[PDB]
Amino acid sequence: PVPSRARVYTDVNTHRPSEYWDYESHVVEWGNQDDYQLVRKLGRGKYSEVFEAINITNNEKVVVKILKPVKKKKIKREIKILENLRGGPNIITLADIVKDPVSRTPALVFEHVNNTDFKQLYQTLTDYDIRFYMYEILKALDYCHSMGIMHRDVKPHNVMIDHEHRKLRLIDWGLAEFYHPGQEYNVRVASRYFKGPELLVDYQMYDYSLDMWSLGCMLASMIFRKEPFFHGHDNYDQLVRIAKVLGTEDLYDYIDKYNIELDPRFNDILGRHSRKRWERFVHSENQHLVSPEALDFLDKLLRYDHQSRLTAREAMEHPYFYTV
Amino acid sequence: SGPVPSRARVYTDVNTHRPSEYWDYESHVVEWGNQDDYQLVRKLGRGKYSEVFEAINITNNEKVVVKILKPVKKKKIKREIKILENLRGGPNIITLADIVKDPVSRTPALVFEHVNNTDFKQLYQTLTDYDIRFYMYEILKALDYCHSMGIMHRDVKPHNVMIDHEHRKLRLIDWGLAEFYHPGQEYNVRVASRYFKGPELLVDYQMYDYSLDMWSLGCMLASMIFRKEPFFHGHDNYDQLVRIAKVLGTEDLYDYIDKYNIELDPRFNDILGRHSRKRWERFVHSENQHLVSPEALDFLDKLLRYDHQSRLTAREAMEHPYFYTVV
Ligand SMILES: CCc1ccccc1-c1ccc(CNCCc2nc3cc(Cl)ccc3[nH]2)cc1Cl
Ligand SMILES: CCc1ccccc1-c1ccc(CNCCc2nc3cc(Cl)ccc3[nH]2)cc1Cl
Repeated sequence: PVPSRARVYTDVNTHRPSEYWDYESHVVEWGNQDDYQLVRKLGRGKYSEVFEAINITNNEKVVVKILKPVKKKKIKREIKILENLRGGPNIITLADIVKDPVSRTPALVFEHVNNTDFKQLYQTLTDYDIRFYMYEILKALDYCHSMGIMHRDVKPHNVMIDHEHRKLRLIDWGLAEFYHPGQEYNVRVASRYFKGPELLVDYQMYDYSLDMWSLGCMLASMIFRKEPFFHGHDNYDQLVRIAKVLGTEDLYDYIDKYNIELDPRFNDILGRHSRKRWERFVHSENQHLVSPEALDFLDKLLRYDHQSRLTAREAMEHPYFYTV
Repeated sequence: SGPVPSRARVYTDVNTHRPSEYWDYESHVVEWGNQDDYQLVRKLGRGKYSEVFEAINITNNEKVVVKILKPVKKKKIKREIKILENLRGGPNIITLADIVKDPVSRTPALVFEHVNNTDFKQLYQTLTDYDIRFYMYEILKALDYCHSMGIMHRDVKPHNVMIDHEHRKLRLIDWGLAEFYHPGQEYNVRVASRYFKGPELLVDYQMYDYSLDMWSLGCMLASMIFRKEPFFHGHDNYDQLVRIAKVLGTEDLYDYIDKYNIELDPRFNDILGRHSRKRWERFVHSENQHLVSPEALDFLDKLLRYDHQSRLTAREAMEHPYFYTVV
């Protein structure tokens, strides 16, 4: 395939010492978990359990994430990234790194976030609220991309919101990676509905622009009240669902531009599809959230060609955000 | 009717509240891997029933440290392994990477993370007041952590502290004499190296605790800020208490033994004598005055005390004004 590189923050890691990005060589110091009293289970994920806890030294509430150590290199990667981004705008704050004396199970301690339910806001959210919170996500993405990091798992489950205080945090940095120009990455990242075209066609030389496709999927689902926007049933079908909206013409233009060999599994399922107008998704239930500015912005995010999508900085300058 | 009992002021019941698997090292099952993955390079040092080597892990081309143990006491090897496994990953603690045996010899061997030791015999004269505060704080991080984990090191001395000065990295090593703290337990007093033994060991007071490590740390601090190695230069264990008494005085020694109803060995009768309490300022001279300050002397005074209960804990020591200049 034809090589590719990011249009922004291309050489940020190349210009820093190896200590910043060589996570494998990073020395992790595990403190004593006895300073934290577990209160209640908040959620259960893939190789992780989240708990609400109390720090007994200062009587403050914290969040404790207990990791099933299936991959040690992956735990080192998440810790180094969290340490580098610690304190950044709208990034979850790593407070401590601990192990229980008996179990020796790796655990990460974070700042407490008093989140509001996603299925509860849905009925009361205004056009302004969507513009406001989309801008808050963009602050986190322009910051982490400027720090040479791609999140690679942007989705509503990884965005915590405290609506009362109008506070947002981007969480779960377990799939994040350091961007190095010309590097070939694993395509088995992100969650099915938010996976970019480059991942589905096995194009390994991707960048920060992957996060911008995922952000576009979130915006489309919110403005149109259609969750998920691109509803695939497997990784191959996921590309077909995008092809039903963006057309089969631009998909071949994209694969030819980068000389990508299309998997034989796509032969009987891809078919032929026309490029659809964004206004076809407007209905009585969602029209109070749709506008010409919102549709122009969405159109610039959901594009097959990763190089053509708006960067997080370019997105922040769009007329959709003139009111925030 | 015997000596008065004593207990630690901090982390008193940390092992009492944990299941037996954590602290019952005798019942611990050790799995010995194959030493063929490691190629020995050169000898680094030779100790009592142990030889330390620089080695290469042939699977990833990385340098490691291999400690080969002469198996004179099996229970002691199990104790060191369980303690190293419990503290694995803690701040400034040497990291146990593997536990192996050579196929032919079957000699027990421990594999650790690599530490590139700076030779301090020449950089001893380049050390600043800030450097001593910095490295003393690094040792305190290791001690507050191991004490919080219910473990006493019992052999704190310069030989058991490795420093990579270029990267400002410090590690506390050789956990072969370490033990689990249980309140009211009577321990063997034949621990630590002569110059670093606390008065509790010298007067045969067995119910000691984490505070023993704080005396040893005080001996290291005094030898550094005064450029006097060792600070308390005894020729045997009885003479070692006499060297301490020539500095702290004999009045406070009698107050200590009376507090705990300690019976002083008859061997001290003709050698102890009578000694005044010396001011710490008397040890200041032209060659060491650049390392001494009122804050350094107040901190030292609060570690080098006969009464083990009166000494600062590692956490209390970290809050002293001597460390106000360090991160
Ligand atoms: C109007 C914001 C918005 C704009 C566009 C697209 C989507 C959104 C949106 C909607 C909902 C959410 C909230 N999602 C919470 C996920 C979550 N993760 C959790 C983990 C735990 Cl352990 C416990 C509780 C947790 N809760 C966020 C956004 Cl950005
Ligand atoms: C300014 C640090 C400090 C402050 C106060 C008091 C003392 C010190 C201090 C000074 C020097 C050292 C160096 N210690 C190395 C011992 C050592 N042990 C080794 C074992 C082997 Cl196998 C091979 C090589 C080894 N080398 C440490 C301290 Cl804490």
